[PDB]
Amino acid sequence: QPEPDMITIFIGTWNMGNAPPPKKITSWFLSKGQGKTRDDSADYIPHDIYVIGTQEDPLSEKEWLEILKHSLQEITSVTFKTVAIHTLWNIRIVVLAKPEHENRISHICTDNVKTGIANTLGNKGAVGVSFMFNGTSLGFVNSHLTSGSEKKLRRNQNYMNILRFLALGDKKLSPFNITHRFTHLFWFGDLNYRVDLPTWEAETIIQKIKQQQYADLLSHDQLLTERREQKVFLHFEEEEITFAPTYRFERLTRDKYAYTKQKATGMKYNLPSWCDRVLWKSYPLVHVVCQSYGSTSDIMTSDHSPVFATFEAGVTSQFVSKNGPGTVDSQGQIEFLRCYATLKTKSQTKFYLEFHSSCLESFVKSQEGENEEGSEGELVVKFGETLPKLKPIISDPEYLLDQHILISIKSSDSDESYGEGCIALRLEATETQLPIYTPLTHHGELTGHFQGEIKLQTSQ
Ligand SMILES: [Mg+2]
Repeated sequence: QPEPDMITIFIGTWNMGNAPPPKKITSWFLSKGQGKTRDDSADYIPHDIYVIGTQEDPLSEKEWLEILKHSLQEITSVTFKTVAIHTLWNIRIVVLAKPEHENRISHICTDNVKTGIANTLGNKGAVGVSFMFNGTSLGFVNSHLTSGSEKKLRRNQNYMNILRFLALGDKKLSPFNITHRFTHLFWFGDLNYRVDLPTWEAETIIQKIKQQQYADLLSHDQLLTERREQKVFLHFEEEEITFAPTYRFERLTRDKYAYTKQKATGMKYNLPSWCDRVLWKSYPLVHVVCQSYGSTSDIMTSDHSPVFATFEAGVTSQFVSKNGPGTVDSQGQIEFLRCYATLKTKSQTKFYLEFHSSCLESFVKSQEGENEEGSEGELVVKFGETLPKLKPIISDPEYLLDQHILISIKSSDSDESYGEGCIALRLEATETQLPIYTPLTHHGELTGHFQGEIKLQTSQ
Protein backbone atom coordinates (compact mmCIF):
# COMPACT_ATOMS: atom_id res chain seq x y z
CA GLN A 1 0.00 0.00 0.00
CA PRO A 2 1.64 3.25 -1.22
CA GLU A 3 2.70 6.08 1.15
CA PRO A 4 0.59 9.22 0.76
CA ASP A 5 1.84 12.37 -1.04
CA MET A 6 -1.00 14.46 0.46
CA ILE A 7 -3.22 14.27 3.52
CA THR A 8 -6.16 16.29 4.74
CA ILE A 9 -6.12 17.94 8.16
CA PHE A 10 -9.11 19.23 10.13
CA ILE A 11 -8.50 22.10 12.55
CA GLY A 12 -11.21 23.10 14.99
CA THR A 13 -11.26 25.87 17.59
CA TRP A 14 -14.08 26.33 20.10
CA ASN A 15 -14.33 28.46 23.23
CA MET A 16 -16.98 26.39 25.10
CA GLY A 17 -17.79 29.16 27.62
CA ASN A 18 -17.41 26.68 30.55
CA ALA A 19 -20.56 24.80 29.48
CA PRO A 20 -20.91 21.19 28.39
CA PRO A 21 -21.47 20.70 24.65
CA PRO A 22 -24.83 19.74 23.17
CA LYS A 23 -25.62 16.10 22.25
CA LYS A 24 -24.63 16.51 18.55
CA ILE A 25 -21.55 18.42 17.35
CA THR A 26 -21.03 16.59 14.00
CA SER A 27 -21.65 19.82 11.95
CA TRP A 28 -18.28 21.05 13.31
CA PHE A 29 -16.28 18.09 11.98
CA LEU A 30 -18.25 18.20 8.68
CA SER A 31 -17.36 21.89 8.04
CA LYS A 32 -21.07 22.83 7.80
CA GLY A 33 -22.54 26.23 8.65
CA GLN A 34 -21.43 29.64 7.44
CA GLY A 35 -18.34 30.60 5.47
CA LYS A 36 -16.32 28.39 3.12
CA THR A 37 -18.00 25.05 3.78
CA ARG A 38 -17.26 21.46 2.73
CA ASP A 39 -19.22 19.79 -0.07
CA ASP A 40 -21.91 17.32 1.07
CA SER A 41 -20.41 14.66 -1.25
CA ALA A 42 -17.37 14.46 1.11
CA ASP A 43 -19.34 13.88 4.36
CA TYR A 44 -18.38 10.20 4.73
CA ILE A 45 -14.70 10.76 3.74
CA PRO A 46 -12.59 10.98 6.89
CA HIS A 47 -9.82 13.57 7.24
CA ASP A 48 -6.45 11.96 7.94
CA ILE A 49 -5.84 14.01 11.11
CA TYR A 50 -8.30 15.93 13.33
CA VAL A 51 -6.84 18.60 15.66
CA ILE A 52 -9.35 20.00 18.15
CA GLY A 53 -8.56 23.10 20.22
CA THR A 54 -10.86 24.19 23.02
CA GLN A 55 -10.82 27.11 25.43
CA GLU A 56 -12.93 27.53 28.59
CA ASP A 57 -13.35 23.70 28.34
CA PRO A 58 -15.16 22.38 31.45
CA LEU A 59 -14.80 18.66 30.59
CA SER A 60 -12.24 16.12 31.72
CA GLU A 61 -9.89 14.81 29.03
CA LYS A 62 -11.71 11.47 29.26
CA GLU A 63 -15.15 13.11 28.85
CA TRP A 64 -14.08 15.17 25.81
CA LEU A 65 -12.20 12.25 24.15
CA GLU A 66 -15.42 10.15 24.51
CA ILE A 67 -17.48 12.81 22.75
CA LEU A 68 -14.92 13.44 19.97
CA LYS A 69 -14.27 9.78 19.12
CA HIS A 70 -18.01 8.94 19.12
CA SER A 71 -18.78 11.97 16.88
CA LEU A 72 -16.13 10.96 14.31
CA GLN A 73 -17.25 7.29 14.48
CA GLU A 74 -20.84 8.39 13.74
CA ILE A 75 -19.71 10.47 10.71
CA THR A 76 -17.10 8.17 9.17
CA SER A 77 -17.63 4.67 10.70
CA VAL A 78 -13.86 4.86 11.60
CA THR A 79 -12.55 4.50 15.18
CA PHE A 80 -9.81 7.17 15.37
CA LYS A 81 -6.59 6.71 17.37
CA THR A 82 -5.55 9.27 19.98
CA VAL A 83 -2.19 10.77 18.95
CA ALA A 84 -1.92 13.27 21.81
CA ILE A 85 -3.95 15.30 24.29
CA HIS A 86 -2.62 18.21 26.38
CA THR A 87 -4.44 20.58 28.71
CA LEU A 88 -3.30 23.81 30.45
CA TRP A 89 -6.04 25.01 32.83
CA ASN A 90 -9.14 25.03 30.57
CA ILE A 91 -7.17 25.24 27.24
CA ARG A 92 -6.90 21.88 25.50
CA ILE A 93 -5.65 20.27 22.31
CA VAL A 94 -6.62 16.79 21.05
CA VAL A 95 -5.02 15.13 17.99
CA LEU A 96 -6.80 12.14 16.45
CA ALA A 97 -5.67 10.18 13.40
CA LYS A 98 -6.92 7.37 11.16
CA PRO A 99 -5.75 3.97 12.52
CA GLU A 100 -3.80 3.34 9.23
CA HIS A 101 -1.53 6.29 10.21
CA GLU A 102 -0.46 4.93 13.61
CA ASN A 103 2.93 3.65 12.30
CA ARG A 104 3.47 6.78 10.12
CA ILE A 105 3.34 9.10 13.20
CA SER A 106 6.33 9.43 15.55
CA HIS A 107 8.26 11.94 17.64
CA ILE A 108 5.12 13.15 19.42
CA CYS A 109 5.77 16.24 21.59
CA THR A 110 3.44 18.33 23.74
CA ASP A 111 4.02 21.59 25.62
CA ASN A 112 2.28 24.63 27.05
CA VAL A 113 3.08 28.30 27.67
CA LYS A 114 1.44 30.38 30.43
CA THR A 115 1.25 34.07 29.30
CA GLY A 116 0.44 36.15 32.37
CA ILE A 117 2.75 38.20 34.69
CA ALA A 118 1.63 38.54 38.38
CA ASN A 119 -2.19 39.26 38.15
CA THR A 120 -2.43 38.28 34.41
CA LEU A 121 -0.79 34.79 34.99
CA GLY A 122 -3.40 32.12 35.77
CA ASN A 123 -5.76 31.44 32.86
CA LYS A 124 -4.38 32.49 29.35
CA GLY A 125 -1.73 30.77 27.29
CA ALA A 126 -1.29 28.02 24.76
CA VAL A 127 -0.97 24.29 24.34
CA GLY A 128 0.67 22.56 21.39
CA VAL A 129 1.46 19.23 19.79
CA SER A 130 4.04 18.27 17.17
CA PHE A 131 4.93 15.00 15.44
CA MET A 132 6.46 13.55 12.32
CA PHE A 133 4.11 12.12 9.67
CA ASN A 134 6.54 10.01 7.59
CA GLY A 135 9.07 12.61 6.27
CA THR A 136 6.95 15.68 7.17
CA SER A 137 7.01 17.60 10.47
CA LEU A 138 3.65 18.96 11.72
CA GLY A 139 3.03 21.48 14.49
CA PHE A 140 -0.21 22.65 16.09
CA VAL A 141 -0.79 25.48 18.56
CA ASN A 142 -4.06 26.25 20.36
CA SER A 143 -3.87 29.61 22.14
CA HIS A 144 -6.33 31.52 24.34
CA LEU A 145 -5.03 35.12 24.26
CA THR A 146 -5.90 38.09 26.48
CA SER A 147 -9.54 39.29 26.28
CA GLY A 148 -10.88 42.80 25.71
CA SER A 149 -11.02 45.22 22.78
CA GLU A 150 -8.46 47.52 24.56
CA LYS A 151 -5.78 44.78 24.82
CA LYS A 152 -4.52 44.15 21.24
CA LEU A 153 -0.91 44.94 22.26
CA ARG A 154 -1.12 42.41 25.14
CA ARG A 155 -2.40 39.80 22.63
CA ASN A 156 0.60 40.54 20.42
CA GLN A 157 2.88 40.11 23.47
CA ASN A 158 1.14 36.83 24.35
CA TYR A 159 1.78 35.64 20.75
CA MET A 160 5.48 36.46 21.01
CA ASN A 161 5.84 34.65 24.37
CA ILE A 162 4.12 31.55 22.96
CA LEU A 163 6.30 31.66 19.80
CA ARG A 164 9.49 31.95 21.87
CA PHE A 165 8.80 29.52 24.70
CA LEU A 166 6.69 26.70 23.30
CA ALA A 167 9.12 23.77 23.08
CA LEU A 168 7.90 21.54 20.22
CA GLY A 169 9.65 19.79 17.34
CA ASP A 170 13.29 18.78 16.99
CA LYS A 171 15.35 20.15 19.96
CA LYS A 172 18.51 19.93 17.74
CA LEU A 173 17.05 22.91 15.81
CA SER A 174 18.30 25.03 18.69
CA PRO A 175 18.40 28.52 16.95
CA PHE A 176 14.84 28.07 15.64
CA ASN A 177 11.50 28.75 17.28
CA ILE A 178 8.24 26.96 16.35
CA THR A 179 7.76 29.33 13.35
CA HIS A 180 10.68 27.51 11.59
CA ARG A 181 10.61 23.95 13.05
CA PHE A 182 7.75 22.46 10.97
CA THR A 183 6.93 21.76 7.35
CA HIS A 184 3.41 22.88 8.28
CA LEU A 185 2.50 24.87 11.43
CA PHE A 186 -1.17 25.50 12.30
CA TRP A 187 -1.87 28.19 14.94
CA PHE A 188 -5.46 28.58 16.03
CA GLY A 189 -7.57 29.43 19.03
CA ASP A 190 -9.55 32.11 20.75
CA LEU A 191 -7.10 34.78 19.74
CA ASN A 192 -9.55 37.44 21.05
CA TYR A 193 -8.84 40.16 18.45
CA ARG A 194 -11.88 42.41 18.08
CA VAL A 195 -13.68 44.58 15.52
CA ASP A 196 -12.41 48.02 16.55
CA LEU A 197 -15.39 50.31 15.93
CA PRO A 198 -17.05 52.76 18.34
CA THR A 199 -19.28 51.09 20.92
CA TRP A 200 -22.25 53.28 19.88
CA GLU A 201 -22.04 51.55 16.42
CA ALA A 202 -23.07 48.18 18.02
CA GLU A 203 -26.54 48.08 16.40
CA THR A 204 -25.07 49.19 13.02
CA ILE A 205 -22.57 46.31 13.26
CA ILE A 206 -25.36 43.79 13.99
CA GLN A 207 -27.33 45.14 10.97
CA LYS A 208 -24.28 44.60 8.72
CA ILE A 209 -23.93 41.03 10.03
CA LYS A 210 -27.62 40.29 9.34
CA GLN A 211 -27.03 41.50 5.74
CA GLN A 212 -23.90 39.25 5.49
CA GLN A 213 -21.94 42.44 4.66
CA TYR A 214 -18.64 41.89 6.44
CA ALA A 215 -16.24 44.15 4.48
CA ASP A 216 -16.59 47.30 6.68
CA LEU A 217 -16.20 45.10 9.77
CA LEU A 218 -13.18 43.11 8.53
CA SER A 219 -11.42 46.40 7.66
CA HIS A 220 -11.47 47.10 11.46
CA ASP A 221 -10.58 43.54 12.60
CA GLN A 222 -7.56 43.96 14.88
CA LEU A 223 -5.86 40.73 13.78
CA LEU A 224 -6.02 41.72 10.08
CA THR A 225 -4.85 45.26 10.82
CA GLU A 226 -2.03 44.19 13.21
CA ARG A 227 -0.89 41.56 10.68
CA ARG A 228 -0.93 44.18 7.85
CA GLU A 229 1.30 46.42 10.06
CA GLN A 230 3.64 43.42 10.78
CA LYS A 231 2.90 43.55 14.56
CA VAL A 232 1.91 39.87 14.91
CA PHE A 233 1.74 36.60 12.95
CA LEU A 234 4.44 37.69 10.48
CA HIS A 235 4.62 35.27 7.49
CA PHE A 236 1.44 33.39 8.44
CA GLU A 237 -1.60 32.92 6.18
CA GLU A 238 -5.31 33.02 6.91
CA GLU A 239 -8.14 32.17 4.51
CA GLU A 240 -10.62 34.95 3.73
CA ILE A 241 -13.35 35.25 6.37
CA THR A 242 -16.84 34.81 4.89
CA PHE A 243 -18.72 33.80 8.09
CA ALA A 244 -20.36 36.03 10.70
CA PRO A 245 -18.47 37.07 13.84
CA THR A 246 -18.27 34.09 16.21
CA TYR A 247 -18.50 36.13 19.46
CA ARG A 248 -20.37 37.19 21.59
CA PHE A 249 -23.72 35.34 21.30
CA GLU A 250 -26.55 34.86 23.74
CA ARG A 251 -26.49 31.13 24.62
CA LEU A 252 -29.09 28.62 23.23
CA THR A 253 -29.74 30.74 20.09
CA ARG A 254 -27.58 32.32 17.35
CA ASP A 255 -30.21 35.02 16.71
CA LYS A 256 -28.67 37.55 19.14
CA TYR A 257 -25.31 39.12 19.86
CA ALA A 258 -24.80 40.02 23.56
CA TYR A 259 -22.52 43.05 23.30
CA THR A 260 -23.62 45.35 26.18
CA LYS A 261 -21.38 45.99 29.19
CA GLN A 262 -22.37 44.03 32.34
CA LYS A 263 -20.78 43.28 35.71
CA ALA A 264 -19.95 39.77 34.36
CA THR A 265 -17.85 41.41 31.56
CA GLY A 266 -16.05 43.80 33.94
CA MET A 267 -18.17 46.62 32.44
CA LYS A 268 -16.62 45.99 28.98
CA TYR A 269 -18.48 45.97 25.70
CA ASN A 270 -18.07 42.90 23.49
CA LEU A 271 -18.87 44.23 20.04
CA PRO A 272 -19.32 41.31 17.58
CA SER A 273 -15.86 39.99 16.69
CA TRP A 274 -13.94 37.25 14.94
CA CYS A 275 -12.26 36.02 18.12
CA ASP A 276 -11.85 32.41 16.90
CA ARG A 277 -9.28 31.91 14.13
CA VAL A 278 -7.08 29.49 12.21
CA LEU A 279 -3.77 30.55 10.66
CA TRP A 280 -0.92 28.55 9.15
CA LYS A 281 2.68 28.80 8.03
CA SER A 282 4.27 26.20 5.75
CA TYR A 283 7.80 26.01 4.36
CA PRO A 284 8.27 27.63 0.94
CA LEU A 285 6.94 25.70 -2.09
CA VAL A 286 5.16 23.01 -0.05
CA HIS A 287 1.59 22.23 -1.11
CA VAL A 288 -0.96 23.58 1.37
CA VAL A 289 -4.51 24.53 0.33
CA CYS A 290 -7.34 25.65 2.62
CA GLN A 291 -10.47 23.61 1.67
CA SER A 292 -12.88 25.11 4.27
CA TYR A 293 -12.96 27.94 6.79
CA GLY A 294 -16.20 28.71 8.59
CA SER A 295 -18.35 28.51 11.69
CA THR A 296 -21.17 26.20 12.76
CA SER A 297 -24.73 27.55 13.08
CA ASP A 298 -26.30 24.76 15.23
CA ILE A 299 -23.99 24.48 18.28
CA MET A 300 -25.30 27.06 20.76
CA THR A 301 -24.15 26.05 24.30
CA SER A 302 -21.38 28.70 24.32
CA ASP A 303 -21.20 32.47 23.75
CA HIS A 304 -18.77 31.56 20.92
CA SER A 305 -19.52 29.48 17.84
CA PRO A 306 -17.08 26.71 16.85
CA VAL A 307 -14.76 27.43 13.91
CA PHE A 308 -13.50 24.83 11.44
CA ALA A 309 -10.77 24.87 8.82
CA THR A 310 -9.56 22.04 6.61
CA PHE A 311 -6.38 21.71 4.56
CA GLU A 312 -4.83 19.55 1.88
CA ALA A 313 -1.17 19.31 2.95
CA GLY A 314 1.77 17.88 1.03
CA VAL A 315 3.72 15.12 2.81
CA THR A 316 6.81 13.10 1.91
CA SER A 317 8.03 9.55 2.52
CA GLN A 318 10.62 8.15 4.95
CA PHE A 319 13.34 7.84 2.29
CA VAL A 320 15.99 5.06 2.51
CA SER A 321 18.82 4.82 -0.09
CA LYS A 322 21.76 2.34 -0.33
CA ASN A 323 23.84 5.28 1.11
CA GLY A 324 22.00 7.57 3.59
CA PRO A 325 20.65 7.54 6.17
CA GLY A 326 23.92 6.60 8.01
CA THR A 327 26.30 8.11 5.41
CA VAL A 328 26.49 10.93 2.79
CA ASP A 329 25.62 10.40 -0.92
CA SER A 330 28.70 11.61 -2.94
CA GLN A 331 26.40 12.27 -6.00
CA GLY A 332 24.58 15.12 -4.10
CA GLN A 333 25.85 18.63 -3.24
CA ILE A 334 24.42 22.05 -2.31
CA GLU A 335 26.49 25.18 -3.18
CA PHE A 336 26.00 28.96 -2.67
CA LEU A 337 27.24 31.95 -4.75
CA ARG A 338 27.03 35.79 -4.35
CA CYS A 339 25.35 35.42 -0.90
CA TYR A 340 24.94 38.02 1.83
CA ALA A 341 22.78 38.80 4.82
CA THR A 342 21.31 42.27 5.32
CA LEU A 343 20.67 42.87 9.05
CA LYS A 344 18.72 45.55 10.92
CA THR A 345 21.02 45.32 14.00
CA LYS A 346 22.76 48.53 15.16
CA SER A 347 25.49 46.18 16.59
CA GLN A 348 29.04 45.63 15.15
CA THR A 349 30.15 41.97 15.93
CA LYS A 350 31.26 39.33 13.39
CA PHE A 351 28.65 36.85 12.13
CA TYR A 352 28.65 33.26 10.83
CA LEU A 353 25.88 31.02 9.46
CA GLU A 354 24.50 27.68 10.52
CA PHE A 355 22.71 25.45 8.00
CA HIS A 356 20.24 22.94 9.50
CA SER A 357 18.34 20.30 7.53
CA SER A 358 17.12 16.72 7.86
CA CYS A 359 18.98 16.10 4.53
CA LEU A 360 22.35 16.66 6.40
CA GLU A 361 23.92 14.28 8.95
CA SER A 362 24.29 17.31 11.27
CA PHE A 363 24.18 21.09 11.06
CA VAL A 364 27.01 22.97 9.33
CA LYS A 365 28.75 26.14 10.57
CA SER A 366 30.22 28.62 8.01
CA GLN A 367 33.29 30.84 8.36
CA GLU A 368 32.61 34.42 9.46
CA GLY A 369 31.28 36.83 6.83
CA GLU A 370 32.80 40.24 6.07
CA ASN A 371 30.75 43.17 7.38
CA GLU A 372 30.09 46.14 5.02
CA GLU A 373 27.80 49.23 5.51
CA GLY A 374 24.82 49.37 3.06
CA SER A 375 23.89 52.58 1.12
CA GLU A 376 20.95 53.34 3.53
CA GLY A 377 22.83 52.59 6.84
CA GLU A 378 22.30 48.75 6.98
CA LEU A 379 24.75 46.05 8.07
CA VAL A 380 25.60 43.81 5.10
CA VAL A 381 27.39 40.55 5.95
CA LYS A 382 29.07 39.26 2.78
CA PHE A 383 29.79 35.53 2.47
CA GLY A 384 30.58 35.92 -1.29
CA GLU A 385 31.72 32.47 -2.52
CA THR A 386 33.01 31.44 0.96
CA LEU A 387 29.97 29.29 2.15
CA PRO A 388 30.63 25.52 2.65
CA LYS A 389 29.52 22.86 0.10
CA LEU A 390 26.69 20.92 1.90
CA LYS A 391 26.77 17.09 1.61
CA PRO A 392 23.24 15.61 1.65
CA ILE A 393 22.65 12.03 2.94
CA ILE A 394 20.59 11.14 -0.18
CA SER A 395 21.24 12.42 -3.77
CA ASP A 396 17.98 11.10 -5.39
CA PRO A 397 16.23 14.24 -6.76
CA GLU A 398 12.80 12.84 -5.77
CA TYR A 399 14.06 13.21 -2.17
CA LEU A 400 16.39 16.21 -2.34
CA LEU A 401 14.15 18.65 -4.30
CA ASP A 402 11.51 18.23 -1.54
CA GLN A 403 13.90 19.32 1.25
CA HIS A 404 14.56 22.70 2.93
CA ILE A 405 17.61 24.37 4.49
CA LEU A 406 17.09 26.40 7.65
CA ILE A 407 19.61 29.25 8.07
CA SER A 408 20.57 31.05 11.27
CA ILE A 409 22.96 34.03 11.30
CA LYS A 410 24.82 33.98 14.65
CA SER A 411 27.06 36.43 16.45
CA SER A 412 30.67 35.16 16.81
CA ASP A 413 30.82 37.03 20.19
CA SER A 414 27.65 35.53 21.81
CA ASP A 415 26.75 32.51 19.53
CA GLU A 416 23.17 33.95 19.67
CA SER A 417 21.01 33.97 16.51
CA TYR A 418 20.20 37.41 15.06
CA GLY A 419 17.95 35.95 12.34
CA GLU A 420 16.40 32.69 11.10
CA GLY A 421 15.03 31.80 7.68
CA CYS A 422 14.32 28.90 5.32
CA ILE A 423 15.34 28.05 1.70
CA ALA A 424 13.44 25.51 -0.43
CA LEU A 425 15.40 23.06 -2.62
CA ARG A 426 12.32 22.84 -4.94
CA LEU A 427 14.37 24.50 -7.69
CA GLU A 428 13.52 25.17 -11.35
CA ALA A 429 16.80 23.49 -12.42
CA THR A 430 19.71 21.44 -11.06
CA GLU A 431 23.43 22.10 -11.80
CA THR A 432 22.28 25.75 -12.55
CA GLN A 433 22.94 28.92 -10.51
CA LEU A 434 19.56 30.22 -9.34
CA PRO A 435 18.55 33.08 -7.06
CA ILE A 436 17.56 32.26 -3.44
CA TYR A 437 15.97 34.50 -0.83
CA THR A 438 14.50 34.32 2.67
CA PRO A 439 13.48 36.98 5.13
CA LEU A 440 15.21 36.60 8.50
CA THR A 441 13.28 36.81 11.78
CA HIS A 442 14.20 36.56 15.45
CA HIS A 443 11.47 36.02 18.08
CA GLY A 444 9.14 36.15 15.05
CA GLU A 445 10.07 39.82 14.23
CA LEU A 446 11.81 40.83 10.97
CA THR A 447 15.55 41.33 11.52
CA GLY A 448 16.95 41.18 7.99
CA HIS A 449 17.21 39.18 4.78
CA PHE A 450 19.45 36.55 3.23
CA GLN A 451 19.91 36.31 -0.51
CA GLY A 452 22.31 34.87 -3.05
CA GLU A 453 22.46 32.01 -5.49
CA ILE A 454 22.25 28.22 -5.08
CA LYS A 455 23.57 25.41 -7.28
CA LEU A 456 22.10 21.95 -6.47
CA GLN A 457 23.54 18.66 -7.77
CA THR A 458 21.30 15.54 -7.58
CA SER A 459 22.00 12.01 -8.95
CA GLN A 460 20.22 13.24 -12.15
MG1 LIG B 1 -15.51 33.78 27.53
